[PDB]
Amino acid sequence: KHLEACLEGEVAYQKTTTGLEGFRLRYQALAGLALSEVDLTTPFLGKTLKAPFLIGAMTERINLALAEAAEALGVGMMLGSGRILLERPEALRRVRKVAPKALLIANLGLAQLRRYGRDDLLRLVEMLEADALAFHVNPLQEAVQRGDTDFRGLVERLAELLPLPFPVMVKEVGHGLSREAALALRDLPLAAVDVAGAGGTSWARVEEWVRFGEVRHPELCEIGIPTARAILEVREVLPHLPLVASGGVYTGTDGAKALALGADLLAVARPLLRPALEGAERVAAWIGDYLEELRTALFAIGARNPKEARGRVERV
Amino acid sequence: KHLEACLEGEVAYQKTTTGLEGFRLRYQALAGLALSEVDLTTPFLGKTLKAPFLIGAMTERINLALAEAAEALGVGMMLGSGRILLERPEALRSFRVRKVAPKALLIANLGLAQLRRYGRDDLLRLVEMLEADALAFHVNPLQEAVQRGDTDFRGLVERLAELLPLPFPVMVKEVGHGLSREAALALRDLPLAAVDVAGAGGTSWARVEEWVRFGEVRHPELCEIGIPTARAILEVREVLPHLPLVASGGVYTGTDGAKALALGADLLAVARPLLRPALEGAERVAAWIGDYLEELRTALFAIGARNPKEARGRVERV
Amino acid sequence: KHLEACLEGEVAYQKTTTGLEGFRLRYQALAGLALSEVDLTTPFLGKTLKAPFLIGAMTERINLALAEAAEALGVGMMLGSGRILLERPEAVRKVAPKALLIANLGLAQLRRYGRDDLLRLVEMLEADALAFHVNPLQEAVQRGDTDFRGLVERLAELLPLPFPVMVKEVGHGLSREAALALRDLPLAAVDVAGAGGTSWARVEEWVRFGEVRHPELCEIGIPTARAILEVREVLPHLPLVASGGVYTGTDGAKALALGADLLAVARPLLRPALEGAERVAAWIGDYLEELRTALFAIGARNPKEARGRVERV
Amino acid sequence: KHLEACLEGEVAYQKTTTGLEGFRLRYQALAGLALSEVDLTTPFLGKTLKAPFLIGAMTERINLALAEAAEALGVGMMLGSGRILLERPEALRSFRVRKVAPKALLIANLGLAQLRRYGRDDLLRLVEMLEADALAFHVNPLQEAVQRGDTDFRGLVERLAELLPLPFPVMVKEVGHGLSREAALALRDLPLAAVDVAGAGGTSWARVEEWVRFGEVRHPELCEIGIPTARAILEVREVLPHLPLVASGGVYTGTDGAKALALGADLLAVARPLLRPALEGAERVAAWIGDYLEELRTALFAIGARNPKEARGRVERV
Ligand SMILES: Cc1cc2nc3c(=O)[nH]c(=O)nc-3n(C[C@H](O)[C@H](O)[C@H](O)COP(=O)(O)O)c2cc1C
Ligand SMILES: Cc1cc2nc3c(=O)[nH]c(=O)nc-3n(C[C@H](O)[C@H](O)[C@H](O)COP(=O)(O)O)c2cc1C
Ligand SMILES: Cc1cc2nc3c(=O)[nH]c(=O)nc-3n(C[C@H](O)[C@H](O)[C@H](O)COP(=O)(O)O)c2cc1C
Ligand SMILES: Cc1cc2nc3c(=O)[nH]c(=O)nc-3n(C[C@H](O)[C@H](O)[C@H](O)COP(=O)(O)O)c2cc1C
Repeated sequence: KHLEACLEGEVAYQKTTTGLEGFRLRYQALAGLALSEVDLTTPFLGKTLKAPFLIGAMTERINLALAEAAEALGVGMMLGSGRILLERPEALRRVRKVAPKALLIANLGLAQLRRYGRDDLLRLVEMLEADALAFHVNPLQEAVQRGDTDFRGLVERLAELLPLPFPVMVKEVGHGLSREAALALRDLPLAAVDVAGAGGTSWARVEEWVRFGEVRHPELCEIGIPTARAILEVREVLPHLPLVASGGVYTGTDGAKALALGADLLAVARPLLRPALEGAERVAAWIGDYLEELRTALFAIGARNPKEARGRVERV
Repeated sequence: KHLEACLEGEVAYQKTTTGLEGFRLRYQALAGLALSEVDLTTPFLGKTLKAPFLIGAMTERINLALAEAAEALGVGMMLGSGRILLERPEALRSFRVRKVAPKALLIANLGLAQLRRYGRDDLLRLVEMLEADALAFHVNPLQEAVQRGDTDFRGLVERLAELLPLPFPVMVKEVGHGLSREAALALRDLPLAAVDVAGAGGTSWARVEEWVRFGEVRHPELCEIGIPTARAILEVREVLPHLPLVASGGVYTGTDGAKALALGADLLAVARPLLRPALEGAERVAAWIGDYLEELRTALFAIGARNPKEARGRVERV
Repeated sequence: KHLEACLEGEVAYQKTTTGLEGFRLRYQALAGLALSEVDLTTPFLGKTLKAPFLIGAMTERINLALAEAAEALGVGMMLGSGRILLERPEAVRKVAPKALLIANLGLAQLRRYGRDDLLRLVEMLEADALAFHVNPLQEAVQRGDTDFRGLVERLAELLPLPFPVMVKEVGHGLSREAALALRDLPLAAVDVAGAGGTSWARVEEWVRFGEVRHPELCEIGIPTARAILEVREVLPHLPLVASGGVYTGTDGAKALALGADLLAVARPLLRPALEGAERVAAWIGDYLEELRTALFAIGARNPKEARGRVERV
Repeated sequence: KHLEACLEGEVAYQKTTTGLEGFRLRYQALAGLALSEVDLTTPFLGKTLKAPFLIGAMTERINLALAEAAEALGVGMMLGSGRILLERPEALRSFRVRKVAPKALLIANLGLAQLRRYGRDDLLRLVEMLEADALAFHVNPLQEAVQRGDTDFRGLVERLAELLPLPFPVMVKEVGHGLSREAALALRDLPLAAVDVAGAGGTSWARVEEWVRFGEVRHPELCEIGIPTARAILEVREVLPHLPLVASGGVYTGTDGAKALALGADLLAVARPLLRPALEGAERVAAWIGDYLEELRTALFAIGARNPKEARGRVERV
């Protein structure tokens, strides 16, 4: 569906980048620490993850694979647009069968707050038996896919539905959250921001690859906040909220770089998707590769753990 | 034979860019607005437009194609130069245009330098001949000198200044070698309605010119001389904090539109890219303008700007 | 192996670069001096060389060729790791009587080694100094012993030794903070061995996979030019070797220009080592005359005199 | 000779550049001046050139081409190294060049190294043997090294220092690896008439030297040591505010000519590229040259400058 674009099309950004190639890892030959004691263990949205990683949201055989990998690996998982479920409740025909203990994030999209209402959300979130809810905010994509294009007053509605019984994050989808995105999110009691930055998959470009099987407006589709900038920007404003770096953060090294710009967890999506198509055990491989690298990067930089990486980079 | 060249010759600047690509549109995911409510409507030169846009000067089936789209669309049109017009008034049967474009925005074209030859009266005769809403003198030394033109530009600002405020409103433009902060300085009193900065990055009139005079570009470098558009807008805006600014010079996509507006332009203007379109005629033109205009709207919306004045500021250095 | 990785595989850094190419030999046309008068002679680690230069650690037909060239041209040599030698004690100073042989251990071996073995290693081999190489990133990638806990402090006590000792990376470079860690220790030198040349992490991947599976990880490093710079703000006077793809004399000279007392090349010295001793010197002598000329062209009478003579391109 | 190195080698810098691509000409649409009044006339080393050009020092039938072109065109010219002449007593006669070029400004050159073995009195001799107008000593350590030629620049500048104010004017020039700021400081006291900063970015004498020895460049990187031209003009100017500077070395196009001019040069010089016209001879060298000046003029006209000196500062860092 979109599935065909992510899999088949040149949907990756063609000119913007995460910006992380702009930073270089401060390498610490004499840090006198031991691979050994670089500890990926990171708590998130109230479950203790085994490394600071979320399989990032994608859109029913695919999820099952990720879901098992998530379990096997003590990573976390966001869970496509539950958009359908909010008036098709037995399209829950759903992932906790293969993933009891894993951290599930249900994900929704701020816009849906305009049809649905608190209950609908408590009901979604338990429908999926998730641990938290991601609202995805996504104007460009939406604009581009000639889709529901009204983000007007979304934040107030979020604002007032607030401190919901489960954790809530706002994320973007890869055209990224700005400084001012964040000033808006500023005291909504959210549990997490996913900055979902520019650099990897462009939803814009995706959307158009569906409309025209090619990208008519290469350039619009590059609109966005390159992940590194977004981390930097968002953190500067929310010192305390846990930041998810996602958006073209496709290698664990890049991951560390991300961590070092002050982020907290990493998330991947499009790259995870093909593996997703040959089952967990494979996905599982991909992810644990990323963390094996990550660990190593963190070790190279003298960080004993993902939080200890803030600062450990300089402008290439 | 510039027409044959704009179409056949690689007359776009080869090494200079509008430098619009130095600039990141400051995308706002929680800008909190309805795309539905982003409003391109711009009042320009005493009329009112659907977009902040003008098709820009060319030089006359093409002319008709363009003026159609301009009427169809709620956008503006710089007529190509009526030098010939002034010269051969009978020949006056091209800018019929007004016929395919009754209420549209026609801007009359001339070239600051013709003012060595024409006067208040010749100007109005041009404006009426043409029946069009304003007059834009394009200044262009480097295009000139290359043309092996005439290429005396002394006193032109003041010759113009003194035949100031006319009947119709009046704008100064370049041909996309662009206007520097000092051009703008020179224009600081001249009661102009607009200034279009027409910077480098797009079609290099010098490069054109030579591709005519040789069918190749002999002095490549000479022909990248210019103030790149993003820079010119920037520049011309500090001098002229308010007077409307057109921004043209390979501002060939809606998104660069936005960047350009972001950096301080009030309107944008495409020319050469319209040319080929104005072969397959009027229809195809608007598909091109229309598309741009939509691209601009989304961008503007992605940037979190309700309408075009609202992007002043929404951009930053790559 | 590691060997034919360095030979067959593109193990050179693919993205990170030494940074030397971002520095301009401050040239000086009216420097006013004589090329004959430019003097490569440098005293290093209690001996004296005809050049500020070392052949670098490699991994006993090649060692022979190299060490030969070290005796002919009158330059340093760093022996490949004598880990094995410690291990299987019954297993080359005779090809190079009075040359500067620097013995190579590996900072992490102090995990199982102590002074005596250090001493024994220096002796069996016949050597003026001990250079301990540190390299976690290389290690971690070659899934290894990779406990680097307490290394410096261990060295620091086990130090003030009966010879010159030097610390040394392997091509991922030493940072301002590494130097810091080594600040207090009575070291004779540090060779900063920076990124931009051979990536020891690209080597170990090419060994595990014949490809570099994790490109990015393996570019992690401190580029040579900067390591010189950083190491040097910290260690204002200690001798410094600048190695890590300082593969031409002109770079030699910038390296020396940024803060280096001397230079050291390796991977590119290895193909010449295959064919043998002659060629090794044909290559170094050549480098050495490139360096003298450049040293000359920036108006530096001798290598001490190039500190200064460079700028951000 | 060396000849088809400069004819057939890749002897052009491969990586360092002139620097002039760093600079952007601040194009002035409304400078309001007239091609017409941009005047190349620039006096130099005593005689008045018709433009700020010197045909660069090169190396005997080639010399007659340039020399003539020189006259026709009003430009200066370095004769190549009086080398042989002053101790292979030889010719008036040969290379020449004054029979085919009477009025033209002829700079004769020599190379600070011969000061080692030529006496003040050998120099006056050379100069009139040649019937030249001034003397340029080229200083050229790096070339010299690469070439395994005479390598001893020890105390050449006091040698120049003591035998100074000579009857003809006298410039120090390098050859394309450029003079530094500190080069300049050494020249600061000598009563020179000019410097030719001769910078990196055009023809690399090391790569030349090397292409002789080896038919290829064995040490690319050496051969690139050098002060790029633009940096040399900035740097040398900063220290001899008053001396006429020749920007040469890579300044292969009037546009870059202007760029140099505006980085604070006064004169401009070309060699390597002049060399092959020098082979099809004097009339199409003229072509070359006059074209470069026809471009100089245009860019100067773009820039708002009425003459070469007025270009100073009329550039910005792109
Ligand atoms: C098939 C597929 C489906 C996706 N569906 C969603 C979605 O429903 N909501 C969302 O926010 N992001 C979706 N994404 C993208 C990621 O969640 C995320 O926005 C990311 O930042 C883009 O990919 P990358 O970060 O791994 O480069 C999808 C991606 C793919 C490949
Ligand atoms: C065929 C053609 C004819 C043109 N004629 C004129 C003209 O008569 N007067 C003028 O001021 N500009 C003329 N222009 C150029 C535009 O107004 C403007 O300089 C522009 O920035 C060049 O193309 P761009 O805007 O898409 O790069 C012409 C352009 C073309 C392509
Ligand atoms: C074949 C080979 C073998 C090596 N063996 C060792 C070794 O045993 N111990 C060590 O510390 N370094 C060893 N090195 C590291 C070099 O000293 C190192 O690559 C240098 O500081 C920078 O690399 P460059 O030669 O690319 O300048 C070896 C290198 C090569 C190429
Ligand atoms: C064929 C040729 C011969 C040359 N001969 C001399 C020479 O005898 N003496 C000298 O000082 N420079 C000589 N030059 C160099 C130029 O005079 C000058 O310094 C210049 O900067 C190098 O070429 P370019 O500037 O035109 O790139 C020669 C150049 C060429 C191309």
